[PDB]
Amino acid sequence: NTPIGRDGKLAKPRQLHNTHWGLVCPAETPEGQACGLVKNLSLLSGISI
DNA sequence: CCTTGGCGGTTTTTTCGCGGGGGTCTGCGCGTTCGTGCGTTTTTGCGGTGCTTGTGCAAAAGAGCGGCCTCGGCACCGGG
Repeated sequence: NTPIGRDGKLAKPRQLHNTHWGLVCPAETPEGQACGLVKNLSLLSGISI
């Protein structure tokens, strides 16, 4: 989740960026208010410990 | 120093003695009944507590006020 909220929204945070390749799913995102702000990890991604 | 006990002599009189007479009352003994001890069983006044009680500690946009800027024009002051 990206905690940018609804107030002061902008299109740039919601967009699918080039650097998202391989780390988050390009297709899976909710509809409506949270579109683009909620992301799903790709199927081979990890988080450093 | 002056008096109030003491020591003596004498008289008073009842203490006390022996004797008597009487009756009271204390003690023995019998009969008993009721009074208290002894018992298993029980209570009121009180110690400790329950629970009822309550009071305390994030964009964008326009608008507005604000302070300041500038300026002109006036008025007090000057030259002459």
